[PDB]
Amino acid sequence: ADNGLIIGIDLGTTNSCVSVMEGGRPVVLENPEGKRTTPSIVSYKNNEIIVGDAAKRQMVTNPNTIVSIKRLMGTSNKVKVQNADGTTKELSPEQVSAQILSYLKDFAEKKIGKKISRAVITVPAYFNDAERNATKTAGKIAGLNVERIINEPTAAALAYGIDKASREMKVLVYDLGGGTFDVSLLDIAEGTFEVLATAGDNRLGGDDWDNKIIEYISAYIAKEHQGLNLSKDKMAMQRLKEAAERAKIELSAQLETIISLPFLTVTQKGPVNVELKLTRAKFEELTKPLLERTRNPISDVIKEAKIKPEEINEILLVGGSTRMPAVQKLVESMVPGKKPNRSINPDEVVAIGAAIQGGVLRGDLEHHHHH
Ligand SMILES: Nc1ncnc2c1ncn2[C@@H]1O[C@H](COP(=O)(O)OP(=O)(O)O)[C@@H](O)[C@H]1O
Ligand SMILES: [Mg+2]
Repeated sequence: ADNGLIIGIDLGTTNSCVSVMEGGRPVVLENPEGKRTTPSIVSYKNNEIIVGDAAKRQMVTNPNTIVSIKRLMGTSNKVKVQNADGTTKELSPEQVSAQILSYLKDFAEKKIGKKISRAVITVPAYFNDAERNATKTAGKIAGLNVERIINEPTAAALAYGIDKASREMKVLVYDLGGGTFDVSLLDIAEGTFEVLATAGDNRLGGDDWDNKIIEYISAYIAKEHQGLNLSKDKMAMQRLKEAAERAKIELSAQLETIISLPFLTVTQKGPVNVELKLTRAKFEELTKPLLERTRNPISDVIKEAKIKPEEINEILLVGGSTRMPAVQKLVESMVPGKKPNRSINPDEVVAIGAAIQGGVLRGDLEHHHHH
């Protein structure tokens, strides 16, 4: 009743993910579109509210589609959407976040076959009391008793079982998501976590790598066409965003990718088309400034914690963007001798950790199997 399942939720800037403990193993639950992560995006059409993939498909084209709401959590800023009758609805960050949490809860209940009323939700380590409390409030609005707020790098460490280490460990977490870059140095001793230092940039993420591909496509276009004003064509812009992210993702697995955009826009001489082969080497050249900006935050946490690099016992790669080969190579170069951990899907690892934390809070060793 009050002692039922405690689901784990990663409420991310770009994507969200829900996991639950099942027979002593964390399981990641698929949304109704069959996907293990859900875009953190919400569309409003009066009281019809759409969350996730369907909303992402209109993020450029629909003025009542809300993105990056996490950035406002803990402030008294509002976002505005327009009702059918022309009046304006003001929404708090808590209210919009709550729609994402409600979507996850609803599909999780149908998968599990039970009502759910308890959760652990993750936040960035730098969140203050107001930012944490905003996240608790979003949970409450969605019908979830938020049993604990835990830090994202700590959740990742729980997923890997590092709290069960026999010796004291220093752990470097390099977390490159869609919008933000977080480096954390954790001390794990006696099954408890201490954040020794944090660094990074909350305006650097995978979106920036996409945007460099968009900038490149715009250059290719400019070799044949001037005076397009491409930004005013919202369909063109939505297609460019989708094509860039797709191309980037393919280049994590392959050495080349083809960007194909027939009838992208029109000029007085007919259609503008794109057919462009992008190699991994060219992609890496274009995005080198972005990659290099991730380097100094690693040495920042080493400096602040007053450790030598050899004192780092384990490295965790978190965030979808760490699937990029050049990102993995950079991290290896900064902690010589150590093989980074990426065996747990880096887009799911935070939610998995939250689900483990939920199991522990609920109790019952048959249920969490924490040894
Ligand atoms: N295979 C891949 N290669 C490169 N980038 C990827 C890959 N898979 C996901 N990404 C990127 O990861 C970013 C999202 O990170 P994620 O950790 O899932 O969310 P959040 O930023 O909300 O924590 C996006 O920029 C996405 O394109
Ligand atoms: Mg994240």
